[PDB]
This record gives sequence, structure tokens and C-alpha cells, in this order.
Amino acid sequence: HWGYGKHNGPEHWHKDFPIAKGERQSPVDIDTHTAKYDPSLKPLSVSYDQATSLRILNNGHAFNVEFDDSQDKAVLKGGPLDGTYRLIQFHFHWGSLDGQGSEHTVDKKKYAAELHLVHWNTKYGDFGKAVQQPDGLAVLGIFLKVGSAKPGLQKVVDVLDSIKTKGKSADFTNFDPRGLLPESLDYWTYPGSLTTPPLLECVTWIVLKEPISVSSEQVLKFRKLNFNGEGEPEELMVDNWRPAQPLKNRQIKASFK
Ligand SMILES: [Zn+2]
Repeated sequence: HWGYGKHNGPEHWHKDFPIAKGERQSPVDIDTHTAKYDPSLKPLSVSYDQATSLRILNNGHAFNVEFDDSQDKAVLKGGPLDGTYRLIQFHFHWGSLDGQGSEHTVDKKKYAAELHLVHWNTKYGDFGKAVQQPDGLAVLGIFLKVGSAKPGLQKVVDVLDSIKTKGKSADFTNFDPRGLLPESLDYWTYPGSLTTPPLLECVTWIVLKEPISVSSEQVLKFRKLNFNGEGEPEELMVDNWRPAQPLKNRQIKASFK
């Protein structure tokens, strides 16, 4: 039912998902004047050498690259996190134009896109159990700006033509998610939610300060995808981002000075 249209987009999600009006919704604007450096925050640790990508899928709202999360092959630890979080999928949100597309903003600035690397806490034993808990998920969010090409993104861009419409998928093995990281892993963190329905308040957000650069050619490939299924009227998969939600009572902490 839900999507990003005038009729079914973020403004309306609360009708079927009333947590959309909740106290810990994502994304948020990150005000660098109030998001204070916290010298107790630890560095992020990613152990991705055994990461095992399986498939890439157009699910009608984005494309997901899915990973084998049956063992500790690709894990996020440290930062604000207690214990071990396994990578299950990554996906992006992006705009129709370069000046919009990110979900998080930084002093109201919107980036061209935002990458989300979705991990779940092995405390809970599978993703479905994890999403029911406040400490269930950790999502690493990485901004994209348009400039030089990102070499590590090219493998993704090169298969998007094979999953144009909703429901299409392709084999996608041997993808290295380290290739999507920026050089600095300085971050902001706060407690929040999934940014699509069901909007569950189960996420420790970790949003990197440093954007990655992608080329105009790369992000243009994103914008050729379709929200629709095969044989339906074309609706380009663009502006699949939720806008900033109220911070309410929450604290955003910065890992860096
Ligand atoms: Zn996302």
C-alpha cells in the first residue's frame, strides 16, 4: 500500500503505521551546534573480509543487496554498540536531482543520496526477533555527493539494468562492502527507527560525517530504476526518501571534535 507518492507517501504513513508519530522516528536533522562531541564514544569496527553477498533485488521502494547472515561473516562492533551486529542488506535512498535524496540532513543540508548498511544484533538470534527490540538493529548511514566516481559502487551500478522493475532480482556474489566506505569513520549516533514502514523503533543510528563521492553517471543509473512492476506504467524510482522527523527528547552524539 505505502510508497512515496502524493497519495501514499511519508505524510500518510501514520494512517496504517501510527508509530510514524512516535518519539524515536528517523531520519532526523543533525544540528552540529547541539550534537556535541562525546569523548567516550569508541571507534567503529567493521569486520567484512568474509562478507558473502547473495542477491540484488528491486523491492518496489529501493534495491537491496542481501548478504548471508547465518554466521559472523560481516559484522559491525564498537562505536555505541554493545555486542555484535551482522550485516543483512544494504540499500540506498536518492533524489530526482542532485540537491536532494538523503534522509538524514546536516544543518538542513541534503545530500544526493544516502546508503544504509543494515545490521542486526546477534543477541536476538534472527532479524525478525531483533526488529522487536530497542537495541535490535544498527544502521550505518553514509551520505553520497556527486563528484568523482566510486570504484567500489561500479559492480552495483553495472547490474541495475537487470532489475529495473519491482520484483526482479539477480545473483550478486563476491561484493565487498568495504568499497562503499569513506576514509574517515567519524560519526554521529542517536536512537531511532526504520525509515520505511513498519517504522519500528529498533535502530541505533550511526551516520558518518564524511560523504562518499559518486559520479553523475553512477547516480543517473539509480534514477533509471522503476517503482512499478513489469507491464505497468513507468514510475521512475526517484525521491524514495523520508524527510526529517522531530528529534523530540533525543540526544545526538558526535564521535569527533
Ligand atoms: Zn534506508
